[PDB]
Amino acid sequence: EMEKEFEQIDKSGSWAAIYQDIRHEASDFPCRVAKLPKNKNRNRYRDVSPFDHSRIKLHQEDNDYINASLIKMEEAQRSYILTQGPLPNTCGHFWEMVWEQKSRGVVMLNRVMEKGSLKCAQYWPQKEEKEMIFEDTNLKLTLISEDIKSYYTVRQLELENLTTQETREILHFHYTTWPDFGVPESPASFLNFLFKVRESGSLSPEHGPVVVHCSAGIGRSGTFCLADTCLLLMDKRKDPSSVDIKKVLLEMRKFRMGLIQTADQLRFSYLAVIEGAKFIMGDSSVQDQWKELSHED
Ligand SMILES: O=C(O)COc1c(C(=O)O)sc(-c2cccc(NC3CCCCC3)c2)c1Br
Repeated sequence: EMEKEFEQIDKSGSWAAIYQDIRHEASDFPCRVAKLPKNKNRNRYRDVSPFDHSRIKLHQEDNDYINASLIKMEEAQRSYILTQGPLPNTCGHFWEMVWEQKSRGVVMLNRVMEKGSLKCAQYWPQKEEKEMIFEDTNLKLTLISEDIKSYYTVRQLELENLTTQETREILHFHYTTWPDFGVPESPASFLNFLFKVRESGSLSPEHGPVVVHCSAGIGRSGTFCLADTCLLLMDKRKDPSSVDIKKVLLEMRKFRMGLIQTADQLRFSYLAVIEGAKFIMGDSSVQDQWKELSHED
């Protein structure tokens, strides 16, 4: 039971060993396609690659490779696509993936520049009057509107398949204050953001899997997905005790390596789930409380 385990591990200050045990037991599968010579410039980090069995394949004959993984949580019945921050040459691929996979939401947990480096390409239009055209994948992207909060921004985008002229609305949830290798300011600010993704309908099973990214697509992205999945499992059975967080994280790691980068991110996952459990089990005041405590205004 998480809350008891959390107090136990915090009392004995052994989050490092607990987290390290996860790394020791994590699945290991081949990433041969990602390591092919021709795909070197399609990877942001040499040591972060998608496993071949769960990698997202672009629908093209030339080169179907993108650094992205389909995290399919069978029991929870929710899927996520975790990918890297798009590179200057893979933004077309990124949106091609969004289109072909029928995703409605894109969750971005990093800033373009962090600690003096470029963690992610500017893959979306910043101004209405300057849409973006991706010639290689033949797609057009237009900023329709944006709602800027104190620590996150929600943008409404229009993605067009130039080949068929079909258009789709994509919601972009940009979390802008989550430090790399760090944790959110509080469970409240994190949950307020998650509940805003959730309330947009972006996670509905009627849409394709939501796309989640940071820089490498495993640390902050891993924390976000673990918390969401655990809350959903808890929700489906209306029983917080039935959720084994570490077991869920190990399950997720069968689809993409490295999920959750630090022991404190793991510890934060517990905090978020435990707090979120209040809403799941029918507390109608916490959502407004989180909103208040997050100071999004
Ligand atoms: O999102 C965050 O909090 C931090 O994000 C990041 C990075 C960043 O934002 O710069 S780099 C990085 C990384 C790059 C190469 C190898 C490994 N580490 C290996 C550890 C063993 C398993 C395979 C990955 C981790 C991670 Br994650």
